[PDB]
Amino acid sequence: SNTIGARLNRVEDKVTQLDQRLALITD
Amino acid sequence: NTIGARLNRVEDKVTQLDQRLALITD
Amino acid sequence: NTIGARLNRVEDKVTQLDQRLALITD
Repeated sequence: SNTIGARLNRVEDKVTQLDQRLALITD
Repeated sequence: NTIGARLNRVEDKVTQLDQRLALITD
Repeated sequence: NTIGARLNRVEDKVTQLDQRLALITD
């Protein structure tokens, strides 16, 4: 669960979530 | 996609997010 | 830099964006 690839999965999901929050803030 | 491709992808997306937030605040 | 360093950096940038955005919206 701590390889580059595993940690990449988690950061990808968080980025997706942040992109959605930012959509509520601006274009 | 491959780990290499996905790492480039996220790095550039994070930059994009930062640029979009910056246009509004900071 | 190395793949590990790049991932550490992107994680770092994401934490920072997360905290800023969390002040603005849930």
